[PDB]
Amino acid sequence: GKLIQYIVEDGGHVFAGQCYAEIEVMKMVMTLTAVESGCIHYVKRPGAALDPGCVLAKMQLD
Repeated sequence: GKLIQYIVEDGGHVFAGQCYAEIEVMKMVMTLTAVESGCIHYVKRPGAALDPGCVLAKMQLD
Protein backbone atom coordinates (compact mmCIF):
# COMPACT_ATOMS: atom_id res chain seq x y z
CA GLY A 1 0.00 0.00 0.00
CA LYS A 2 0.75 3.71 0.14
CA LEU A 3 3.10 5.44 2.58
CA ILE A 4 0.97 8.09 4.28
CA GLN A 5 3.60 9.51 6.61
CA TYR A 6 6.48 8.49 8.84
CA ILE A 7 5.82 8.75 12.58
CA VAL A 8 9.57 8.74 13.47
CA GLU A 9 12.25 10.77 11.68
CA ASP A 10 15.39 9.94 9.75
CA GLY A 11 18.36 8.85 11.82
CA GLY A 12 16.12 8.02 14.77
CA HIS A 13 16.59 5.32 17.39
CA VAL A 14 13.52 3.16 18.05
CA PHE A 15 12.24 0.53 20.52
CA ALA A 16 10.46 -2.78 20.51
CA GLY A 17 6.76 -2.43 19.77
CA GLN A 18 7.11 1.15 18.51
CA CYS A 19 5.22 2.42 15.48
CA TYR A 20 7.57 3.85 12.86
CA ALA A 21 5.36 4.43 9.81
CA GLU A 22 1.66 4.30 8.97
CA ILE A 23 0.20 3.02 5.70
CA GLU A 24 -3.21 2.47 4.07
CA VAL A 25 -4.01 -1.19 3.41
CA MET A 26 -7.49 -2.54 2.69
CA LYS A 27 -8.87 0.99 3.48
CA MET A 28 -7.35 1.00 7.01
CA VAL A 29 -4.53 2.33 9.16
CA MET A 30 -1.56 0.17 10.05
CA THR A 31 0.89 0.30 12.94
CA LEU A 32 4.26 -0.28 11.26
CA THR A 33 5.55 -2.00 14.37
CA ALA A 34 9.33 -1.95 14.49
CA VAL A 35 11.00 -5.30 15.14
CA GLU A 36 14.55 -4.32 16.11
CA SER A 37 15.84 -1.29 17.98
CA GLY A 38 18.14 1.10 16.18
CA CYS A 39 18.81 4.30 14.30
CA ILE A 40 16.49 4.20 11.30
CA HIS A 41 17.71 5.89 8.17
CA TYR A 42 14.62 7.22 6.39
CA VAL A 43 14.74 5.42 3.03
CA LYS A 44 11.23 5.86 1.61
CA ARG A 45 10.25 9.45 0.83
CA PRO A 46 6.49 9.75 1.43
CA GLY A 47 3.61 8.61 -0.74
CA ALA A 48 4.60 5.39 -2.52
CA ALA A 49 2.76 2.12 -3.03
CA LEU A 50 4.72 -0.31 -0.87
CA ASP A 51 5.52 -4.04 -0.75
CA PRO A 52 5.76 -6.71 1.95
CA GLY A 53 9.53 -6.48 2.41
CA CYS A 54 10.17 -3.00 1.00
CA VAL A 55 13.06 -0.96 2.41
CA LEU A 56 11.26 1.84 4.18
CA ALA A 57 14.14 1.83 6.65
CA LYS A 58 17.51 0.45 7.57
CA MET A 59 19.01 0.56 11.06
CA GLN A 60 21.72 -1.55 12.66
CA LEU A 61 21.20 -4.35 15.16
CA ASP A 62 22.42 -2.44 18.22
